[PDB]
Amino acid sequence: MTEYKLVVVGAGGVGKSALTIQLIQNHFVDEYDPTIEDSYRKQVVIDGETCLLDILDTAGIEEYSAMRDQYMRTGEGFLCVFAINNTKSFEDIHQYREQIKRVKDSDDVPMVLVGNKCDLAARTVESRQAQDLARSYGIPYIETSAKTRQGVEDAFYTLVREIRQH
Ligand SMILES: Nc1nc2c(ncn2[C@@H]2O[C@H](COP(=O)(O)OP(=O)(O)NP(=O)(O)O)[C@@H](O)[C@H]2O)c(=O)[nH]1
Ligand SMILES: [Ca+2]
Ligand SMILES: [Mg+2]
Ligand SMILES: [Mg+2]
Repeated sequence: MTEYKLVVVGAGGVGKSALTIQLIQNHFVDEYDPTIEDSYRKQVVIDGETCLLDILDTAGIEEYSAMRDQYMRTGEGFLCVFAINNTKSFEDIHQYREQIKRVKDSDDVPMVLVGNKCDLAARTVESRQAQDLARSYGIPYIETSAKTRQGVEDAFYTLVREIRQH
């Protein structure tokens, strides 16, 4: 059926893998095992449409980001993730957007800004600050928690809906 290729990017430790695993496997990964390049595939119904989700979980740690560019190149939509208790990861978003622009050779790529770990209280990135960044990119801002599942389905499904507007 219809297939959507999603790519999750962002700094190391922000929760990219936890978000994907929570979405696909319905459980929270408590430990931190750095990712190289992993992919998941699941058939789901989104807004009445039976579709196949191909999700690429990329490395956030530089030393592990070998041919990251090559893997991202096939992506149709990207989830740019930062953690609300990690200001540096938020500032790093700019760099990921530029990378996506390169790999896709386009300035109009489907994207969604995600503020993960919203279950934690050590917030240093206020919602408003992220809303402003997203607005400048012309994309949605959504907060999530791979731990409680809050906003997880909404983030991925919203990305699909952004791809459909492309
Ligand atoms: N409290 C809380 N912890 C989270 C959340 N998402 C991820 N974590 C925790 O953050 C740590 C790193 O998460 P992980 O998903 O591995 O991060 P990553 O972005 O995939 N790292 P890497 O880029 O190296 O592959 C883990 O200990 C994980 O449990 C969340 O929403 N809430
Ligand atoms: Ca381990
Ligand atoms: Mg990971
Ligand atoms: Mg501040």
